[PDB]
Amino acid sequence: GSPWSLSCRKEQGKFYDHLLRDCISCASICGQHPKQCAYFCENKLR
Repeated sequence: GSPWSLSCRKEQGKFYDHLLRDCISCASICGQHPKQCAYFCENKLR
C-alpha cells in the first residue's frame, strides 16, 4: 500500500520521513523533530 518499505529499525523508536525518502529516528532528533516524532520527546509524552 503505502511507500513505507525501505524503512530501517536500529532502535526501539523510529519513523520514515517521506520528504527525505529515508528512515529517520525520533530519539536522535529529540527536541528538534517533526510532529510524527512528537510521541518521543514532545507534548505528546515529554
